[PDB]
Amino acid sequence: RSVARMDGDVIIGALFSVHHQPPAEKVPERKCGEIREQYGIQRVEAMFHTLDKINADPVLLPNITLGSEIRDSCWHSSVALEQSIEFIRDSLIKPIAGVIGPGSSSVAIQVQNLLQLFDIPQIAYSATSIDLSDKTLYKYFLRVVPSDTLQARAMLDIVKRYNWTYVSAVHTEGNYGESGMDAFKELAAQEGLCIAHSDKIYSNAGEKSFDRLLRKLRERLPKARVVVCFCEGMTVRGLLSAMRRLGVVGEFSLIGSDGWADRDEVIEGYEVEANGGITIKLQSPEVRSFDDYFLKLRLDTNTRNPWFPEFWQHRFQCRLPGHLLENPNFKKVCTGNESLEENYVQDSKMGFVINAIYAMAHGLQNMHHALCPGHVGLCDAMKPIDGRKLLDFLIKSSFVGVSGEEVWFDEKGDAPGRYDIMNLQYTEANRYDYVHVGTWHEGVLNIDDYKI
Amino acid sequence: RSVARMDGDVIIGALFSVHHQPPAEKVPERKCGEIREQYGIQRVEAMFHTLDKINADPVLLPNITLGSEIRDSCWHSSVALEQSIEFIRDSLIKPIAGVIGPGSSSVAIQVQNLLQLFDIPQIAYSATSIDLSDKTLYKYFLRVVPSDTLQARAMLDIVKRYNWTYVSAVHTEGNYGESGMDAFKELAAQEGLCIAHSDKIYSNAGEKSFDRLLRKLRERLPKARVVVCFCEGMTVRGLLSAMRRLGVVGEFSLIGSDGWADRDEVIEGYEVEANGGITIKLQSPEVRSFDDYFLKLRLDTNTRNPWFPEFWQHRFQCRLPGHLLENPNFKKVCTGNESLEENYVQDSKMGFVINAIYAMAHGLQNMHHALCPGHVGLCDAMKPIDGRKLLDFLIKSSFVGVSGEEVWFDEKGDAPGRYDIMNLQYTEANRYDYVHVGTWHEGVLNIDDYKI
Ligand SMILES: C[C@@](N)(C(=O)O)c1ccc(C(=O)O)cc1
Ligand SMILES: C[C@@](N)(C(=O)O)c1ccc(C(=O)O)cc1
Repeated sequence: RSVARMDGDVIIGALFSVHHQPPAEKVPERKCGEIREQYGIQRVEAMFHTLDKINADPVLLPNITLGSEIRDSCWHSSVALEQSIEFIRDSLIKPIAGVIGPGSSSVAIQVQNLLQLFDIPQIAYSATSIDLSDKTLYKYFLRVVPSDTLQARAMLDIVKRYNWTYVSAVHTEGNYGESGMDAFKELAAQEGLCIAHSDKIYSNAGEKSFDRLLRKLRERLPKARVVVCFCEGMTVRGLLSAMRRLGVVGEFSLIGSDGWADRDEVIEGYEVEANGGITIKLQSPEVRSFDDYFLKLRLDTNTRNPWFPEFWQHRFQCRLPGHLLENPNFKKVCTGNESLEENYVQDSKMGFVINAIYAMAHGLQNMHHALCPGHVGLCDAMKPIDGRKLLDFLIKSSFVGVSGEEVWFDEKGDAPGRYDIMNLQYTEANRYDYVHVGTWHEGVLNIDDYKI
Repeated sequence: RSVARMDGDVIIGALFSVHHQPPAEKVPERKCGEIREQYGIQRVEAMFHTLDKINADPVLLPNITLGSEIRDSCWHSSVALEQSIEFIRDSLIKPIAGVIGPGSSSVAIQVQNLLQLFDIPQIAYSATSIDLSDKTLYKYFLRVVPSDTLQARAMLDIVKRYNWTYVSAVHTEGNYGESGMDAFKELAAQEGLCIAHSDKIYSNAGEKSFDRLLRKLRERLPKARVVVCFCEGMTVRGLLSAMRRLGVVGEFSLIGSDGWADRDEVIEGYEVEANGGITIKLQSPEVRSFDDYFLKLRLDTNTRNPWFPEFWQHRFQCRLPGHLLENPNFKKVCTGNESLEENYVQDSKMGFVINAIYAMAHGLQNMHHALCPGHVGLCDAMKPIDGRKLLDFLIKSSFVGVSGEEVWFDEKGDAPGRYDIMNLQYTEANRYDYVHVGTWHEGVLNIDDYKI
């Protein structure tokens, strides 16, 4: 299984999802799925870029090149682990100083277990689950994204502003939905709120179960109107379906967690029984520096991304004349000229990534200053680099985000919360779209009442 | 780092302590200490033997040779993990079916985390800590030795027989002492007992801290006389010194956990302020079959124990003429004739080891019978060997011990308890010695009142 890699004085490891996960029965032999641009090639190319930017920089790590080892996680604990092994062992015998990723929280956990056995700092960028806050269990983990605790807090803070003294509650099964809700309900009593009805359900349960859900919900009115949905995307979708089936439309005000966010694939077709709701989404600004880089990527200049070729073909559905990385699903030829701009969309979570890395540099920068006073490069004290220590440095590290955000960690490795309040409405144009209306900057709730 | 290995159809892994742990500052580069006979070469040599006996047996695993991979643990989490890696990796790509050891509980925990990530069964023999009973955390662990929970139980049961309605309590710092005590204290209330005083202390704390401890203890009399010592050996020794210093002798009746047991190096010199106490010690009978084998080990015939040579030198303090494994600490020459019988002592925990192994075979035998009915060797269903399943079979396994004991595991992988009750007294001869007075066969307390 191929592996991205750049050389340097201090090597940072990374676990991005280059391909899709292995199908059901392919889990044993560990064969992954088709390549991914979104959660993959872009994540990878990003590393490199960010690394070039840091290394070229004259303030941060002056005379200490930064290198990296990028392995494919395949968004599955099994592969992620397989790789993670190579990481530690190559190390136990140039060694890894730290790891970025993996994406999924369920995974990140698995990875953290295998990583703390060798005292290796793991910074994440999308794994928000509420367990990763228990250091007594996940000591070496830390992320640049708020946990989901801060999700309930912000959703509640929303219900507060609109003086609603009576709501409903629905959540999906799994360590995501359960933890979040329980978290909210906890904020219910203490704050002074009453929960009319409440239920749960998997995202795959039959349409029947859904209808049943709607029923139990409707029966509680005209009091239980506001439905707090710490729900996975597909669960909300399934609810709207339940309304379209029962021919009823607009009987509640939805308020969903980020599982819903602004995902266009959750309301397609039901842009009606949905309209009006409010979604909480992780506030992650765009990033220009990265487009100017990526888009101008050529097929013969990208020599560090062993994947690119495979990807380039899948991305443009064409094949290369007798190339070790040729695809059998295409017939035409790649002019090696097609422009990556077409139908281009920047990974929603980019910012976090770049930052997670940058937080990994600063950890070192700050370690150097302390254990190598007067030294220009890496002093004996950091050869090798002590795991446990780099950890402190990391935590007690603070800096300016790549987009201008404030970055730091609490005592558990948790980052400050900062979301966006999305509202799905009919634009003055001619389409139902998610419109940015409010923000959440750490307990401070803002909303342009004139936008809702 | 060398590795003992024997070939076969199913390979069993093992983590014995061949050398001592790495010094304080040598922990980074992971260099261990001098070789060990007691906890090492004999443990290893044992493997081979036991394996030879099973393989030669006509009843157990018929036409399925058993092989093994023995790696040095150096009684330290760090090396043990390093090796544990090789195990899984060599496997993720002949693989290991299971793991025997490591020695220390503190370590076996560590090793258990890295081993359940790859569904690999670990059977222990000396790791009694009370945590290893939590499967929601250490699912893949199991041992042939009672936990320490049954230590308090049996210690209390002792205090019971002597109707004492008022005792004292002292315990050493560490997952050993704390958990044991608490465990006892838990049995205090429910049963109806009161604890006069109570304190704790590291085994290295200054003589001062010790004196202070004796003080706090003496001050509580003539009621707080019976001192329940769930203590590490050196802690007890330390107390006896505190008494010799303060010139006081015989003011309390000690009752110590196995940390003390019948260790001669705990009371040497203080054979006075110690006499009278009672220790709980693990019932592990001798084993002849192993002596007949070990003692007849020659330097040119032992080809599977890559260590032997090194060991042979340190064991007789002599060196071999220009040998890749020559020691610089000796001057004479090994006649290669010296008899291993001199000053020979059989590993006190032997029985357990052998049995751990035998319980590793019985797990497989039992798996074979079920998933390969009628097949003679290893049927397709066992190639490769599914970890998870080997687990069930193991647990649900039962058998006759190597010395005639009964062996089985409960629902959490715990083995039945069975200790000996030691009493330090002055034999009718002329010496203070530990005398076997009573037993503890699972809740049934026996003592020859005429021996105490
Ligand atoms: C459920 C999730 N909040 C978690 O497990 O942390 C999660 C959601 C979406 C994504 C994603 O598609 O990027 C990843 C993770
Ligand atoms: C700390 C210990 N009580 C445990 O981990 O259970 C322990 C102590 C000594 C030994 C030994 O050397 O035999 C084994 C284990």
